[PDB]
Order: sequence, then structure tokens, then C-alpha cells
Amino acid sequence: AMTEYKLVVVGADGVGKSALTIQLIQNHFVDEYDPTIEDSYRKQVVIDGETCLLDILDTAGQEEYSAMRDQYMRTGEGFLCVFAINNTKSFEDIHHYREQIKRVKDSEDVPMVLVGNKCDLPSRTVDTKQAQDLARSYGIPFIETSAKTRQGVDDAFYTLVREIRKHKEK
Ligand SMILES: C#Cc1c(F)ccc2cc(O)cc(-c3ncc4c(N5CCC[C@@](C)(O)C5)nc(OC[C@@]56CCCN5CC(=C(F)F)C6)nc4c3F)c12
Ligand SMILES: Nc1nc2c(ncn2[C@@H]2O[C@H](COP(=O)(O)OP(=O)(O)O)[C@@H](O)[C@H]2O)c(=O)[nH]1
Ligand SMILES: [Mg+2]
Repeated sequence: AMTEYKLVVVGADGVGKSALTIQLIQNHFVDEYDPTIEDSYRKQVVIDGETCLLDILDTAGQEEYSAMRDQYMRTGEGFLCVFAINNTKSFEDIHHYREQIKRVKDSEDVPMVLVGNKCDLPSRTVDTKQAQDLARSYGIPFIETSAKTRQGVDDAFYTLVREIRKHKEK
């Protein structure tokens, strides 16, 4: 049987969560994917010769807390925490997303990757030092992505899978 990995993509509206997920699954860049659609997508990919079936939750919608949303997020094995390099507020928000993951996982050691998306854009307000300092504080990898050019997309998802394996057997 394939090995299943439950991945969850989190961050502010507009950072590129859907664009990154669609690049991974469909190998194209979507300009305008409905900002309100939250769904789980499946990708079969071989990583270090293991056939993986990724279950990727592309988050969306309102800021709502419930036992049922808590429990859904608790089943996540690994999280991509995405901000956009031209969105200071999305970066500032990362501490909150990590706090919510740590709360439902009741752990400081949750497989996570910090993803700085939209690296193709010229209007950079979050410098790489800010990103690297935050990831080092959390003890997690940082990787710059462009969903537009596809730079870093495979790297972000494969690295998260490897972080999950390092944490737990699969
Ligand atoms: C996301 C998320 C999330 C986790 F990563 C882990 C466990 C969670 C448990 C929960 O019950 C709920 C969530 C969750 N759901 C939605 C969430 C959501 N919305 C609106 C912005 C776009 C969206 C896709 O992130 C959905 N937004 C926020 O925080 C939004 C901010 C901005 C305005 C004030 N909020 C707090 C904040 C800071 F910086 F203090 C960021 N968190 C969510 C959340 F924790 C969990
Ligand atoms: N230039 C550029 N635009 C992007 C990138 N990723 C997403 N976008 C655009 O930013 C907007 C929001 O992306 P979306 O994936 O809908 O964000 P989400 O709200 O986090 O799902 C869309 O117009 C995307 O085309 C990227 O890496 N570079
Ligand atoms: Mg989206």
C-alpha cells in the first residue's frame, strides 16, 4: 500500500495557499482560485522511493474555532505555514498559526515548514533574514517559493514529508 501523509496549508488570505497546492497537483499557476474554497486534495508522488499519497488541506474561510475544527487540524501530520514576501501582515500572522497548531497538537515539536511565497515579485517587505530568524527560533525549515514560476514548490512539500518521517514512523 502507499503511505498516506496528511498535510495542512495555513496562512492569511491571498498568500498563495491554493496556488501552491494547485501547482503541486496540476503543474499550472491559477491567477484567481475562489478565495473561499477550503478542500482536501490527493497527490501520489514517489519521495525517496516511497509511493506517497498526500492528503493536502488547502485552508480557507473565516476565523472560527470549534472542537470539530480543532480535531480536524489535530489529524494534520505536517503544516506548511505560508506568508507572502510582499505581505508584512501575513508574516506577522505566522506566530498565531504556529500557536494554534501547537495548541491542538499540544507540542512544540510539530512537523512544519515556513514558506515565503511570491518570491517572483519585486515589492518585498519581508526580508529573508526576518524569515530565517523566525524559522530558526521555531526549529523548522524555511524555503522561498513562487507558485507563479513553480520555484521551491516541490521542495516545500517534499521537505514537509521528510519532517513528518523524522518525527514519527510512516
Ligand atoms: C488556520 C488554522 C488553524 C491551525 F493552523 C491549527 C488549529 C486550528 C484550530 C482551529 O479551531 C481553527 C484554525 C483556524 N482557522 C482559521 C483561521 C483564520 N482564517 C481567516 C484567515 C484565512 C484563514 C484561511 O486562515 C482562515 N484566521 C486565523 O487568524 C487570523 C488572524 C488575523 C485576524 C486575527 N487573527 C489572529 C491572528 C493573529 F495574528 F493574532 C491572525 N486563524 C485561523 C485558525 F487559527 C486552526
Ligand atoms: N506573483 C505571484 N502571485 C501569486 C503567487 N501565489 C499566488 N499568487 C496570486 O495571489 C493571489 C492569491 O493566491 P491564492 O492562491 O488565491 O491565495 P490563498 O488565499 O492563500 O489561497 C492570486 O491572485 C494568485 O494568482 C506567486 O508565487 N507569485
Ligand atoms: Mg485559497
